[PDB]
Amino acid sequence: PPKIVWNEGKRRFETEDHEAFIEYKMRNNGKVMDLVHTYVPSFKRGLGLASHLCVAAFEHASSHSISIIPSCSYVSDTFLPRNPSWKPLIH
Ligand SMILES: CC(C)(COP(=O)(O)OP(=O)(O)OC[C@H]1O[C@@H](n2cnc3c(N)ncnc32)[C@H](O)[C@@H]1OP(=O)(O)O)[C@@H](O)C(=O)NCCC(=O)NCCS
Repeated sequence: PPKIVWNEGKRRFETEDHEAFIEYKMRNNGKVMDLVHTYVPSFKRGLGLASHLCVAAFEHASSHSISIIPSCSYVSDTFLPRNPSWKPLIH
């Protein structure tokens, strides 16, 4: 499919194996989620895993009324230009 989980205390959604993850920094007293860096290791690259990590932070922020700061350059450069319908999520 696959599967991504929320590791809240590390502040990221990540692959269950902990190796792929998108990290954020919350701001504005819980109202904003700043997506600061995303990480997929090599061998796992080019298979959409990065859109999947972004797809995990966006479905989540979206279900809680939290807007996104797209700091990570993967977010406002590849992921968002390919997923415009996520753009109204932007703070
Ligand atoms: C990029 C990251 C989100 C992992 O992504 P991923 O699962 O490989 O993303 P995918 O490979 O499926 O994405 C492919 C797309 O991401 C984009 N991308 C790659 N690096 C990027 C960057 N630094 N910033 C923005 N977008 C980028 C490419 O434009 C590519 O589109 P193209 O080949 O398809 O037409 C991120 O979590 C990471 O840490 N990457 C490290 C990547 C790296 O070190 N590459 C070294 C290449 S020498």
